[PDB]
Amino acid sequence: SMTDLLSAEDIKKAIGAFTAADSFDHKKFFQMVGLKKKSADDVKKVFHILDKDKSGFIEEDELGSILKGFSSDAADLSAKETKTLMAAGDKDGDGKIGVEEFSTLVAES
Ligand SMILES: [Ca+2]
Ligand SMILES: [Ca+2]
Repeated sequence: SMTDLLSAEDIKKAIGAFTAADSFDHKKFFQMVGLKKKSADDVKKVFHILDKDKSGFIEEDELGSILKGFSSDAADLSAKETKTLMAAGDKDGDGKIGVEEFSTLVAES
């Protein structure tokens, strides 16, 4: 239910903004998609959509498919881009992103 939280306009814009020349940058992404302006509560609702298996964490598979949370046709991040985002978000080093870490990722964006 991402379009309950973010607009199709912003989602298109956010995904359409990166060329191959651009490093996928979650900071730019979360800004352009509209997530930085959402309440903390809506950021957590975004988190739970991303947490596809509802394990309470965004694990590395789910993280590589992050963009699919916003637009299901979007491609996965590459291994490298996925691990870059995991390095940014995974502050306790357990190899997955919890609720706090996800909010932090958005806050740092
Ligand atoms: Ca999960
Ligand atoms: Ca973690």
